[PDB]
Amino acid sequence: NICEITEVDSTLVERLGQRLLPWMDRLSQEQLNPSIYVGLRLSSLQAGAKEAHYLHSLKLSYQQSLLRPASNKDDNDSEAKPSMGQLALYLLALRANCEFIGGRKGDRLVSQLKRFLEDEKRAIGHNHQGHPRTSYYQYSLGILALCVHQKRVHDSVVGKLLYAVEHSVDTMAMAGMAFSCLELSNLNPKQRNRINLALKRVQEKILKAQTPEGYFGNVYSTPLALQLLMGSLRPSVELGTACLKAKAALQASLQHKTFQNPLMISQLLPVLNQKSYVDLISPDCQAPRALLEPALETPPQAKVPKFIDVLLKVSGISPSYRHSVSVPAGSSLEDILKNAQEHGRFRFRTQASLSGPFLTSVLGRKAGEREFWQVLRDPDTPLQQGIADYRPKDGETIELRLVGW
Ligand code: B12
Ligand SMILES: O=S([O-])[O-]
Ligand SMILES: [Cl-]
Ligand SMILES: [Cl-]
Ligand SMILES: [Cl-]
Repeated sequence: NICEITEVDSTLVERLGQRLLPWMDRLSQEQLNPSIYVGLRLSSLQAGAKEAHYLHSLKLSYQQSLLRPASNKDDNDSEAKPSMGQLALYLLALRANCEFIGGRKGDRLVSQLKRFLEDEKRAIGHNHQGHPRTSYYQYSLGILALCVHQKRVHDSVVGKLLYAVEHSVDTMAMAGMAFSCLELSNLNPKQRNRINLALKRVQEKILKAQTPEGYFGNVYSTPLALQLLMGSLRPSVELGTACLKAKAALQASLQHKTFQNPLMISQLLPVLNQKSYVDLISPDCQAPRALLEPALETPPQAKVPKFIDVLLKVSGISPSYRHSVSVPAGSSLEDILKNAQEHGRFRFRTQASLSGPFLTSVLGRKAGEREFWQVLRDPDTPLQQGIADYRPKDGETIELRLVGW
């Protein structure tokens, strides 16, 4: 296939995998990450049989938390649990171990995911003058996750996604993979034609989105886009060119340590192994993988490091707030934040996600329903990495801006 990453330096891939290895020891309820486990299982890499403990840890945790009694005694809360989109990835984790969801606990969970989608269908509503409470990315994730387990969704639910696509790149790709999955499964034959037409649309909007550099959307949407695109069934001359450009562009960033984020790597590894979430319909759990071994190194400089002087600014609320910090080069935005909070009038709050610390609140202002804290490098360039991964350059002005999407 033309859209498949054929050539990859084994030592590049080994490095990426090594970035995921430490997370296999990180088994707390907030650190457990179904997306990492899927990423590895579909990769050419193995992270010890630490993997088995991981999946087991997931299993126990996603069950204990989501299947809690009729009304829990005296709180209405005690412990944040997995989101429904996360549950969809848990379902993917299961397939990656060649398991179908089952038994009573597994039925209850499929139900939960089904109720999720229904509630989103209703939030959208009627004739689409409404937004999912989460997003169409999670909507598609949900349909996809049930599809790989041979579980059918109501035609009405699937319609909502189909309409959305018929009338970004990451959501295109996920919607695409859901569609691809439903076609290959023939789970909704009563709209078999409409789904096909939707994939052509999806493909189109992705290539349309390609940047001069070769990226579909940006470097980070690229892995997910390639996952959907290696599924072909429309192989063309424009599609071949696009994929060739996209692939070279992606390999180019791999020599620049561009991928640092565990979730991002977990979306990248399958691509480097000619695999996609759609391969979870029937996974090959017999296929060998190279064992990753602990690095155990990290070169001790004993140097005096460069410092960056960086300026932090908060906008989109009254009052705005600036802050001046000098920190070691390679410090992350998150380090700079923690520092500002520690040595200054700054404060902020993050909450866990599978991508890591999501910035939810700044200076006592929590983002609401359709608001979020955007992070940008001034002037008006939105960052492509989160607070923990983005390592500011010298002189930069970093803006935390409360926006209404
Ligand atoms: C939907 C979405 C959003 C929504 C999330 C709110 C919502 N509507 O639910 C919005 C639009 C707010 C958003 C914001 C941002 N996003 Co976003 N987002 C996505 C998308 C499409 C899906 C995420 C999702 O639903 N995951 C599924 C569920 C199961 O995962 P989850 O962990 O439970 O989901 C939560 C987190 O993903 C969190 N979140 C969303 N984006 C990001 C980014 C980072 C770095 C972190 C730590 C968390 C985070 O929002 C979800 C909770 O609702 C992904 C695409 C992808 N390829 O993964 C990008 C993606 C994760 N986002 C990304 C980026 C860059 C950002 C921002 C930093 C943008 C910016 N310049 O400010 C911010 C985060 C800022 C902050 N406050 O911390 C990148 C990450 C790249 C990387 N190297 O890690 C992705 C991959 C998109 C891309 N291709 O560039 N995002
Ligand atoms: O989808 S995220 O990049 O805002
Ligand atoms: Cl239930
Ligand atoms: Cl990254
Ligand atoms: Cl805060």
